[PDB]
Amino acid sequence: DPAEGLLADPYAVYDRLRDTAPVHRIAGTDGKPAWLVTRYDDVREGLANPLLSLDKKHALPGNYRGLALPPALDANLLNMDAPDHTRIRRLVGRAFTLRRVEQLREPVRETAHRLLDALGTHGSTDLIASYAAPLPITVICDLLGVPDEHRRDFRAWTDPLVTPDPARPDVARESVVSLLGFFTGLLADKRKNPADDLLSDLIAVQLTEDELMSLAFLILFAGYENTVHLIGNAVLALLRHPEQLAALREDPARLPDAVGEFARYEGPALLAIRRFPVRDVTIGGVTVPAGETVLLSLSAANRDPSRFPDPDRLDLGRDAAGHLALGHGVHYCLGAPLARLETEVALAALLERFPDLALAETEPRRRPSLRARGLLALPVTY
Ligand code: HEM
Repeated sequence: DPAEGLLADPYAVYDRLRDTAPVHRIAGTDGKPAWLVTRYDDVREGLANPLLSLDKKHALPGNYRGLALPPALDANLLNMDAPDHTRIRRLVGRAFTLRRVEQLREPVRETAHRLLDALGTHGSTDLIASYAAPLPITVICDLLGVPDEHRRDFRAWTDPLVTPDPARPDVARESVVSLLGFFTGLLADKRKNPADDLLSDLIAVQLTEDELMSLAFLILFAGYENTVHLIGNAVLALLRHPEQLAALREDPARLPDAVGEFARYEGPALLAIRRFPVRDVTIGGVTVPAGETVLLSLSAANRDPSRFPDPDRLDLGRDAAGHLALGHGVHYCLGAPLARLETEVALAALLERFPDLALAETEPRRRPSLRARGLLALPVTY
């Protein structure tokens, strides 16, 4: 198999695959067959190809499992095509305009500074547990309007569902149940007494109840793991590239423009959401049968030397315009401006506060995954 070693060395396998097998039939972790696509042109076109459906009603009967969810949560943007997708995305997109997100800038900054306050002046931390993880989940709580007194429960429910322990799935199942009950109650509360928050705004245009519920769940889960690991991956990348770290420490005004190249170089999503051809589709010379499972590799596309010369180099001078880390076409990340704001703010606050930031260890601690590029821990000194 040209894809041997994919779990251990994704980027090395992608280099082999683009040259030898750029649309390659693999076995996924559950052993169901899927098509892995590694070339930039094929991934970009695929993301925008309306014949590649996100709706699993288009999946070959018997061919696709995925995850186990109450059917209210099937009404979600990343299991949906036009016109349904077009309708819901328009309503919620109001929330994430460059200006509505920009107003969160001071509160995001306040949250990040309160997390670093807990580190003191010198010592050691796991930056994932102390900084990269809590920041995005606080921001999501503030955006949705999760009352402060519920946040300890909310965090305890959310953690287990971010990479569910595949040997002990009971905690992850009781987490989904708990959040459904929680969100049902919170929506009722806001319906009876509107507050200044996203869920109160979504209730107003109420959007079926299932659709509201699906937006609460998808904004939570799309908004959490990816943001944690864009931040974490960017810190590791900086601490591994001293000349780049120096460039940013010196001229912090460059951070916003550098976010693009962090995402191209070490974005958190190796793979897009699975897609299903609505009929037989040719992708880079390979006819993929209708209803089969297509995995477009965003990371493989972003490291394609035919689009990004010297792809394995972190270059804050690079034109990273056209990277696919936040997707492309009608499902382009709803959170993109808030993803950008959180990364800018987190990195600027950390660099300003900890001028002696260094890695504690010779080696990163990578989470083994076909779909996620992320760290189990990021031990640093300061
Ligand atoms: C506050 C943070 C975030 C929120 C609330 C958020 C929310 C969402 C939502 C709702 C979608 C689905 C849009 C649709 O189907 O119409 C989406 C898509 C996506 N997001 Fe985000 N996101 C965030 C951060 C990130 C980050 C940091 C990354 C990666 C760097 C990312 C990568 C993606 C990708 C690749 C897609 C498209 C998936 C596909 O087409 O298969 N997101 N996001």
